Amino acid sequence: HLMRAAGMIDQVKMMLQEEVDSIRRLELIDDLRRLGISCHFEREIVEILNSKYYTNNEIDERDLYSTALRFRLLRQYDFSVSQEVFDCFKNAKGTDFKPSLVDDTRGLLQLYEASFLSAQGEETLRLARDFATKFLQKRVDINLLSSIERALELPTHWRVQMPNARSFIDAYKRRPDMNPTVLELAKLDFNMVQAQFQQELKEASRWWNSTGLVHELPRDRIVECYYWTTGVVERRQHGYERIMLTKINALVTTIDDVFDIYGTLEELQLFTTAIQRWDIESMKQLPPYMQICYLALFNFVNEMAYDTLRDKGFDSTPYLRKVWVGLIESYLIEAKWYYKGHKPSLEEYMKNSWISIGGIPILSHLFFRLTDSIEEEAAESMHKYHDIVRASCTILRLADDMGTPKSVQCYSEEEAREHVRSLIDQTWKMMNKEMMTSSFSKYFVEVSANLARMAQWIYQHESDGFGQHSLVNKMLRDLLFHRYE
Repeated sequence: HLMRAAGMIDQVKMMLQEEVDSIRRLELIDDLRRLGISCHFEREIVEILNSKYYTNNEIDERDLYSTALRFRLLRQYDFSVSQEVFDCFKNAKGTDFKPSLVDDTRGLLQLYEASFLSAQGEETLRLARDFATKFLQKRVDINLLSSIERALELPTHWRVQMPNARSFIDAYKRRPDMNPTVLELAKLDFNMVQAQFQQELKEASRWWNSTGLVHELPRDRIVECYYWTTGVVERRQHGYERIMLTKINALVTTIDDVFDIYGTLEELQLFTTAIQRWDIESMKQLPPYMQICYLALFNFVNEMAYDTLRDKGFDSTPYLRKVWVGLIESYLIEAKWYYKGHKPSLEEYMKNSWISIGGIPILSHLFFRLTDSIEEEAAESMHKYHDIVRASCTILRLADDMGTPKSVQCYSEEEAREHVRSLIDQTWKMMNKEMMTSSFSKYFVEVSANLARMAQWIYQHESDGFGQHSLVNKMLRDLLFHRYE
């Protein structure tokens, strides 16, 4: 019922404006994001945060729960707020958080969640994580217990939106204080977005069929390839971008298989060299299966370049060539390691593996799509590569490896795992720092962060999301094919 939908929204808009409980206001704001329906209210939410929390703050700076929630939501919406809001909760010595906080469970939970919005060098936030994790982990609301276990599994700041919405809706409908309208709108809305995803999916499948690659390269993966996009590209208007990202995923995965499993080193040199030339003459050198892999990629990329030239009067060909030769050349570097018996140090491995994970083509194509006016200085900055890109791809790579030379192997023990986990922590802090200071469009900063988040989603619980009945596959079907009843 679209009539029903339009009504519920205006209602919810009204609660936002009318709620005089400044704590319950933040809660509603947080709930809307997690339920998947914050887009309806984005301008309203920002206005409220700006006029009542960022200024004219209504929150008791002496309350942990409130202070932490305000901190997280403010940083989430790119408002500046210092880590010092937490000084008030630390011990006499200032060295750690007051022991008396262990009794404030919901307060500890929000402190934990808030700590992940940290940039580098925010010691007070590091103290918060350690303290709050320590006193949430094992301990004497059925709904609170539930929130906690999920947070320790994956902090909200690391969670994608749509692919997580169902589990939140499920939890939110079990909360005594939940709002029937908000719920109804969450479910109806879920189902409407699911319908949109299904069309996009059908169009991606049509494109995949048209390549004929399944017949030339003995199979359909394209649901998986699509599923990634529901998390990387959060905004609803961006249906074209999700379909596009599906193509990229499919082309990257296909080519990765060629380098990792099918092609001889000689063929690999041929392919890589063709990609370097980035022309049609190179078709001469390639064996049949590579001619059609090459030309499928070539035509896709050149079509994206045409669209950008037509729509934005900017020639992106030199940048897209850069990222695709960079990816392919990283493949070949890795392939050559085996033949040379070369065993890279972690430093050497990382230097290559944040490029070989295949996130640069994703971000590059999206940069051009999700930026209104392209300036040369902007394009150059992103293709440097900008630290935000390096950070995104690094978490993507680290998350992938922790799913399975590799990161742990290049380091194996629990200790190599601990080292990787710490690298992921250290990189998210770098990511947050970049998010606070970016000149790139809001949409692009989002996909940069969401690519990283989706990798952590797909490979959650340090497992391989697509290894039959993965608990991600189940989620995949629940998001794409099963209506929310």
